[PDB]
Amino acid sequence: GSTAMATTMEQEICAHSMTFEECPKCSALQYRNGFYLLKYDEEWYPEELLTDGEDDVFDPDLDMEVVFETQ
Ligand SMILES: [Zn+2]
Repeated sequence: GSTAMATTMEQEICAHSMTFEECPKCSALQYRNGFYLLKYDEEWYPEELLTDGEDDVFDPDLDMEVVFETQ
C-alpha cells in the first residue's frame, strides 16, 4: 500500500489492534482500528540482519559437540 492504510502498512487491518490469528476473535462490535493490525509478526528494522556478518547469532564461535553416533 503506497498510501497509508491505517497508518502502518504490511501489518494488516481487521477490527481492533491485534493479530492475524487473533482476527476471527475480533470481528466485534467495536471495530476500532484493526484486529490484524498490531501484529502480523513481521520483523521490523532488524539491526543484526542489516549489519553485514554471519547468518545466525549462534554461528560465530559455535563449538559443536559430536556424539560420534553414541546414543
Ligand atoms: Zn473483516
